[PDB]
Amino acid sequence: DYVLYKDATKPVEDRVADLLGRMTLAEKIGQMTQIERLVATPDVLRDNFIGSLLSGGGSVPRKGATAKEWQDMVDGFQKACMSTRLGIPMIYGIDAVHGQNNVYGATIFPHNVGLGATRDPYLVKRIGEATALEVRATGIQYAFAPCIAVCRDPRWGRCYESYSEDRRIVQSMTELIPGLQGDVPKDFTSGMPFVAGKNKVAACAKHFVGDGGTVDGINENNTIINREGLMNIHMPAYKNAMDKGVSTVMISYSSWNGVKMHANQDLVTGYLKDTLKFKGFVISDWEGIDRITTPAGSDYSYSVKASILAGLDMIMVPNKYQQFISILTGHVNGGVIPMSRIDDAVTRILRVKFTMGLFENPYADPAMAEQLGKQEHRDLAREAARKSLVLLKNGKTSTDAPLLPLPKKAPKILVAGSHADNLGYQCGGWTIEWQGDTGRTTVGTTILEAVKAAVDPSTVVVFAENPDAEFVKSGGFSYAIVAVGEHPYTETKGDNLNLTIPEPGLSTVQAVCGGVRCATVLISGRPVVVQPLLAASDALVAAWLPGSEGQGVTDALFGDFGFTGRLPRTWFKSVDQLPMNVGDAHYDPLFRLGYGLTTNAT
Ligand SMILES: *[C@@H]1O[C@H](CO)[C@@H](O[C@@H]2O[C@H](CO)[C@@H](O[C@@H]3O[C@H](CO[C@H]4O[C@H](CO)[C@@H](O)[C@H](O)[C@@H]4O[C@@H]4O[C@H](CO)[C@@H](O)[C@H](O)[C@H]4NC(C)=O)[C@@H](O)[C@H](O)[C@@H]3O)[C@H](O)[C@H]2NC(C)=O)[C@H](O[C@@H]2O[C@@H](C)[C@@H](O)[C@@H](O)[C@@H]2O)[C@H]1NC(C)=O
Ligand SMILES: *[C@@H]1O[C@H](CO)[C@@H](O)[C@H](O)[C@H]1NC(C)=O
Repeated sequence: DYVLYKDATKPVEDRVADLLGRMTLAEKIGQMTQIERLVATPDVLRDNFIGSLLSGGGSVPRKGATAKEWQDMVDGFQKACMSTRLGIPMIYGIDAVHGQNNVYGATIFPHNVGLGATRDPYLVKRIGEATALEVRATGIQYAFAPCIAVCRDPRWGRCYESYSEDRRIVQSMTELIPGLQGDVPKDFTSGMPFVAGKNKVAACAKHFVGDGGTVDGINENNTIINREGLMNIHMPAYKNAMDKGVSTVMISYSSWNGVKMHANQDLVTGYLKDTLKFKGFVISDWEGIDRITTPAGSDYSYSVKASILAGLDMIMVPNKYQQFISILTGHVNGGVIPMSRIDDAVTRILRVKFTMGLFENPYADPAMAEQLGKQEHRDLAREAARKSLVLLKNGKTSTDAPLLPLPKKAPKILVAGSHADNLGYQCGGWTIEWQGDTGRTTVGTTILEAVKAAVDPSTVVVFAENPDAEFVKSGGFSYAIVAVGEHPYTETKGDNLNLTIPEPGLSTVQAVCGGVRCATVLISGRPVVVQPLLAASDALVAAWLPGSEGQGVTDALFGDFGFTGRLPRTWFKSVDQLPMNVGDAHYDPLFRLGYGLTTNAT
């Protein structure tokens, strides 16, 4: 007879109830299971009824894979899932957090701390739109973004995934979500999941909650703050996410006052689901339930009980699915987890799959392949990079001639420093590899290439990565651009207690700037100890991690556009002040939240 869940004209809630009432226990637990593509096979997916797959950082079908290799990979997994008895399509997730950043040739946008400096929610909406197209070009339907952490200490290794220490800036940057997912209807109820169709992706607000609040910015550690602090600093951007229809929420590894978020029923069920009325699904982080215990994974059976009873809907296992499925079936068969907690989880996963069009369009669209790296996207990324630059200094004294903007026509100019010609340093973490990498890892324009592309044909451009002082003073340069800063890092590898840049950084600047007037371009994921760089430089520009389109840097240096960017964070004087945030008692910054100098276009 007639199968209502297969009928595309029926309300979402009727299709969900009709399918759910057919599923066995194996089929329901399979929907809650997300696994990494490395352990997936057609039989695994079909015999375990798997609901979701992901790529972790750097988990790609081949190095250099075109958009169509990605599509064929995702479709081949999808053909296995559509061949199960109920034919429930999988959803494939990926970290597309500054563009579709795992994929060769994708447009790489500025990381989020630089987007905070723009103060333009409309630009960030546009980046979400272009991001969704490049994720759908590879066949993927779900992005793990945005991170709406409110980083409160720049020593954290994920502070550059945070838009700001100020939760008001983070709130206004939740406009990424309707870029990624599409604008919600006039009809719309806060906390419903929404995706507009096959040119959009499901999004993910992460990581709930207080991930940027941890002690000493230690990654994954303990956020010590009282309920009012939680609610007035770390929480509010979640409620803006509910109003824009964010489809999924990801739970943090971090604790709140000693309680693991992955075992917190009060916050996850009591607040997120029952007070904000979130109706999408809640997904764990990568081996988040394992880390509930110390050592991690020492009582997996407890990890499964505590996290499913806290309210988590989908578990990113993501390798050992056999142990997860066995233990979870055991607890349900023993009465330890009731059936109604399972049916709630599966209801939520199915709600998002039906709402986004997945049952009607389970397969990739080959015509979307040419969205990847599209030029109009690279122009948008160029505009973002340019608006994220903060001019901190433009002249060594208040009576000096302003160095920027620089003339395009000069007899001879020097480009120096370890970041002047290194695409991987300019993009930072979460770019091609999980940790990012060095060198020419993808398509884009370095600073040196941007300089060659901008100057008059008669200007001679010399490059030296680390020139000595005598080379600079005898070379006859009119000016130098020197680019230095942090190396790429992600997560705990970026936790950093000293906040000073690797050498050579300071000594290249000192050599270059001692011989010729210099503009210093600092690439970093956060504020770093800056005083010595400031003292040597005529001009100093915080460029953050501007991504693949380095002509956004030279657009402002050479005066096609003015500088407009403003600090999205406090710049400290020393690491012994930290944490120090707008509002604190000991507030004594080198540069306040909100500072930046401007220029006008020539
Ligand atoms: C302030 O705190 C941080 C603590 O995190 C500290 O930096 C960390 O230092 C660790 C060692 O003590 C280091 O681990 C070692 O890494 C070695 C290889 O490191 C290279 O590759 C990694 C991975 O890609 C990069 O992140 C590194 O930055 C490094 O990169 C090379 O760096 C040199 C120097 O500039 C450059 O010329 C190369 O071209 C460049 N190559 C690449 C690929 O980029 C391992 O082999 C070893 O076994 C250790 O595990 C961490 O990498 C590093 N963290 C980061 C994110 O940088 C920092 O330490 C200072 O800086 C580092 C780079 C090193 O030169 C130290 O001697 C120095 O003290 C610390 N600062 C102070 C003042 O204490
Ligand atoms: C925080 O870090 C320390 C190691 O520095 C660890 O012993 C402690 O258990 C961590 N706390 C949490 C909640 O992870």
